Amino acid sequence: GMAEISADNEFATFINLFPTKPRDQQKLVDLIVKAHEELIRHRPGYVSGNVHRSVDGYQVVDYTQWRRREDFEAMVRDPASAPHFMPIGELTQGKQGAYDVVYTHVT
Amino acid sequence: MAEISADNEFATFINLFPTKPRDQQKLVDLIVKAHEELIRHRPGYVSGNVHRSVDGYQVVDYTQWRRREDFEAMVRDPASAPHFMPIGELTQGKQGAYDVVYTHVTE
Ligand SMILES: [Mg+2]
Repeated sequence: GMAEISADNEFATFINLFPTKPRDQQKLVDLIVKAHEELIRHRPGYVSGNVHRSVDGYQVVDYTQWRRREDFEAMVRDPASAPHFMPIGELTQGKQGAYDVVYTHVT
Repeated sequence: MAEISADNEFATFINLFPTKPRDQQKLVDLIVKAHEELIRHRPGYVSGNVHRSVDGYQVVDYTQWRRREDFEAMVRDPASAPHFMPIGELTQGKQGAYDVVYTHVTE
């Protein structure tokens, strides 16, 4: 019932790092959660979205899973995405990237 | 498997290790070795999840703990230095604790 991290790399994984400032951080979080609620979760190939707020106030991290990297990229290229992503770029210079999960262990 | 929960049952660290393509696999190898030989045996350890950016410029460790204090205790322990010193030779890690504020997954 929850997003799961596993090194089979069945999914593509993006870790988007949005550096911020403490006074902007919650506004940035709210915008990202709105995008997920209203746009991102409905994209073809979407698997999961997981928004993390740094306790020190300087960073937001969006951990998102997709069937293929192309599904995330298609979303970013879609002009329909601009109403949701434009205010985010007003607050932060997001650093987006795909990752391989090369090691996962749980107790 | 490691699960992302908006209940924040566990503490979450997202440790960011900037690097460069020629160093990245050596860094990954040293981080995974530390996980298998040291981190996973620490009190309070819940999970370790090492991610290698496809572009060669970053390694991200998503690790879960009983309490933030358990991770901090490991970092402060001089017994960790043989595993962690070679990593610091490759990268200036930016580590920090996070709150999971939003999670969603397809069914
Ligand atoms: Mg191995």
